[PDB]
Amino acid sequence: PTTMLEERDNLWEIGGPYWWPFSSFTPPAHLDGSLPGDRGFDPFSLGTSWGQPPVDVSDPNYDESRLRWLLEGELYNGRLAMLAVVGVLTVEAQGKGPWWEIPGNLNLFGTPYVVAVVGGHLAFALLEKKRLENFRETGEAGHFGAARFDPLDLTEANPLGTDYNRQAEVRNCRLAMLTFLGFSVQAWVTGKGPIENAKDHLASPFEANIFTYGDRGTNVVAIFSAFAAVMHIAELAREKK
Amino acid sequence: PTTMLEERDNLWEIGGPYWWPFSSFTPPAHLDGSLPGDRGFDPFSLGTSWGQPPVDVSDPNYDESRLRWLLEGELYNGRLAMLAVVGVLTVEAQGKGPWWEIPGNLNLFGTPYVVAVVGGHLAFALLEKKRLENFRETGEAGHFGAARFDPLDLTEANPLGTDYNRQAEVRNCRLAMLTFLGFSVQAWVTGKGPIENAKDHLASPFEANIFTYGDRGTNVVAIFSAFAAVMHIAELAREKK
Ligand code: CLA
Ligand code: CLA
Ligand code: CLA
Ligand code: CLA
Ligand code: CLA
Ligand code: CLA
Ligand code: CLA
Ligand SMILES: CC1=C[C@@H](O)CC(C)(C)[C@H]1/C=C/C(C)=C/C=C/C(C)=C/C=C/C=C(C)/C=C/C=C(/C=C/C1=C(C)C[C@H](O)CC1(C)C)CO
Repeated sequence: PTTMLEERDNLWEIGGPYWWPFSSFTPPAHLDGSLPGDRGFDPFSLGTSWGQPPVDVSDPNYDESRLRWLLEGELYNGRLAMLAVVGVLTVEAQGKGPWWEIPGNLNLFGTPYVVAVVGGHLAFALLEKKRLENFRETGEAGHFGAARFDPLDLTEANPLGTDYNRQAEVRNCRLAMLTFLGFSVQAWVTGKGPIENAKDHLASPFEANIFTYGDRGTNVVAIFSAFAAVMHIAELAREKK
Repeated sequence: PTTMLEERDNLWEIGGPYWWPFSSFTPPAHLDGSLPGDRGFDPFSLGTSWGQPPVDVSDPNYDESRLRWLLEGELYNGRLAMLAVVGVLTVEAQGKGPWWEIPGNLNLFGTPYVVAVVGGHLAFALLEKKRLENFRETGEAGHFGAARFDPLDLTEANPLGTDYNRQAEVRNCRLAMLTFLGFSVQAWVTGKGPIENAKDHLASPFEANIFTYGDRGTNVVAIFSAFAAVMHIAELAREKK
């Protein structure tokens, strides 16, 4: 595949070339630097379980095919979030009201709904069939009728390195996913929009924060703090095998 | 590097050439006199953990590179505090009000804020890239476009010794850091300014002290006394391996 790296390197980010930037840390055995965006992040070992790739079973190098399937899933989920962020910023910040009420103001019912759903699913099923059918011969799955989709050959055309685009794409998509999670959770606690929250925070950043919106802003903090205290205990327990 | 010493010596200060000036004290194994400002101060052994230097991994002398990275961090943090102390004394003691309200009286909002932030970050990212890129070939990181930055060669031009400037710089920076911590905590308990506290203490030094400002002056003393009683018990426990 061309979705895998060519140099097997770890980039030096905020603290080190690994999350958890202390000296008592050994990266997980199945993460060795072969895929873009590697940092050894796996507190719950979901890379050795959690999925079944569409490959012939009992073929050697099957445990690696599962990480490639999960990477395909990660890229696919990020490529939609990067489009959704642009599509919500270019609408909510141009003329329109809350972005979470636009679909409910189309008045789609009866026959048009049915024909739209059926046609969209026909197209997506035809594309998905080809994706599944591509992954199985070559360990890669391009979305638009081709296994690789490089209409303009730019996968190695960046003047700062060979495998630079591959590392940039998996990181922009990774940032956009939790960007959109932020939009979805912000719209439910504050009631305002994205820009209307940034400006409120920049105006006076000591009452226009999360801790001043009532019970929801406390419930989210509680959930976040409880989930963040479990994946660190899990990592500490993992380091003792 | 030229940030390390040439003579491997310990200077004799307030009590001895070590903190904890008693006879039952052996310096930590990783602190041996090779860096400026050495005193064997390490109750919590943060010099063998806590960080990952940007060097090629598995290269010999990796445990020493981490102390050099932490020394780089110490010098970097001190060089900003020494500028901030001068910048707050030359403003608060010249004409202006509380120094912790100046940024809030610039009225920076909208486009100017965004362009200023983006430009500053562009410049700092360009400089930081060069710093990270310098540390990795030579174990040193100068901030201003050069690995060493000696426009006027004065690193060995002091008429009291060879490595005198190196020991003076790490100590002035070390004093300025807790100087500024004092300014920040003083402004929150007293409400006055820096000079307005020194003059109040010199006027009548038995009611213009920390113990007479209410509950905050007691909370700070309590926190200080609780943190000071933990790093001595830790040192005593360390001395018994
Ligand atoms: C409350 C829980 C919690 C906390 C406190 C942290 C804290 C941290 N995480 Mg995170 N993390 C958490 C939950 C949490 N994590 C969860 C739930 C997940 C699952 C998704 C992760 C997954 C995760 C990963 C995968 C990584 C981290 C990393 C980090 C570090 C960088 C954070 C960062 O970029 O800040 C944002 C900060 C900035 C963009 C710049 C900071 C500058 C600000 C604006 C002010 C100046 C800086 C500051 C003053 C300097 C120190 C001063 C201070 C000591 C007084 C940091 C120690 C990274 C790390 O440690 O890499 C080595 C990392 O790779 N975390
Ligand atoms: C759905 C998106 C998705 C998927 C499929 C993956 C998949 C992968 N990531 Mg992860 N990752 C993602 C999003 C995703 N990532 C995001 C958004 C971040 C930013 C925090 C990261 C950051 C990250 C790092 C730093 C690293 C990986 C790595 C990996 C690989 C490790 C194996 C693994 O855990 O796979 C299984 C993963 C799943 C099956 C997804 C499980 C989703 C859970 C169950 C839902 C949790 C939802 C909850 C609301 C989260 C709240 C977070 C918020 C509070 C902060 C794998 C290819 C490692 C690697 O080597 O990559 C090449 C690696 O070093 N990822
Ligand atoms: C997947 C994300 C997503 C989703 C679900 C929607 C959904 C919607 N958008 Mg769209 N939109 C998106 C992304 C998205 N948008 C993007 C990326 C942009 C920036 C160009 C916009 C800009 C935009 C505007 C300006 C408006 C909408 C509006 C709408 C609504 C009516 C449909 C319409 O007029 O579309 C029009 C959308 C477009 C002309 C751009 C579509 C871009 C597609 C989805 C990106 C993917 C293209 C694909 C990969 C190309 C394949 C090429 C290959 C075969 C070679 C609808 C709820 C209208 C609205 O808000 O009504 C109230 C409206 O005025 N959108
Ligand atoms: C993706 C990045 C992102 C950004 C830039 C912001 C920005 C903001 N959020 Mg947060 N937010 C995010 C994700 C993000 N959010 C996520 C993932 C969640 C779900 C847990 C929320 C849920 C949330 C709520 C419920 C509220 C905010 C609010 C705010 C504002 C005040 C800060 C605060 O209270 O943070 C709180 C942050 C958290 C609870 C969790 C940390 C969020 C991520 C993981 C930190 C990422 C750090 C990273 C270095 C930032 C990059 C910035 C980017 C420009 C490069 C501010 C505009 C408040 C607001 O609107 O005030 C007006 C508010 O009420 N956010
Ligand atoms: C409440 C807790 C506490 C106390 C009582 C002390 C006490 C001491 N520390 Mg400190 N220390 C503490 C917490 C504390 N430390 C903490 C939290 C840290 C972490 C940052 C350290 C880290 C630390 C280090 C790294 C070092 C010390 C050192 C010292 C000694 C010198 C202090 C000094 O310069 O005073 C200031 C005094 C003067 C500048 C001059 C004194 C003159 C005054 C004005 C009056 C006259 C002197 C006096 C009357 C003479 C004795 C008389 C008396 C017996 C009646 C002293 C025994 C040093 C040491 O022992 O070196 C051998 C040393 O190197 N400490
Ligand atoms: C951020 C600044 C900073 C940093 C990075 C370092 C780094 C270092 N110092 Mg330390 N040092 C500092 C400030 C700093 N120092 C200050 C301000 C003082 C004066 C009290 C000293 C005094 C001192 C001595 C006397 C010695 C060192 C030495 C060392 C080395 C020991 C290894 C170590 O612990 O590193 C790791 C350190 C860190 C990761 C910083 C941790 C910061 C903690 C977690 C925060 C505590 C904040 C809290 C509010 C403090 C309140 C104090 C107040 C109540 C008095 C290392 C290079 C030894 C050496 O050989 O130097 C060459 C040595 O002998 N330092
Ligand atoms: C890092 C510390 C720091 C910070 C954050 C600030 C911040 C500020 N200062 Mg400045 N200031 C500083 C240090 C600092 N100062 C120093 C060191 C001095 C002594 C010369 C002053 C003296 C000073 C005065 C007299 C005034 C301010 C004022 C201000 C405010 C408006 C900006 C301005 O007019 O700057 C003007 C600042 C300068 C002309 C001096 C800047 C010195 C820089 C920061 C030192 C570093 C230089 C750099 C290393 C050189 C690189 C060379 C290399 C390429 C070869 C602003 C909040 C104004 C104010 O209070 O308005 C209400 C104001 O009147 N400052
Ligand atoms: C927890 C854990 C354990 C470890 O072992 C490893 C690990 C990495 C798994 C780790 C963490 C995993 C994490 C944090 C994963 C997070 C995944 C996340 C947050 C994924 C988010 C995906 C979001 C997506 C697709 C969003 C799609 C949004 C769309 C929106 C569509 C819109 C709608 C509805 C109408 C609007 O008018 C217009 C528009 C906004 C476009 C649709 O266009």
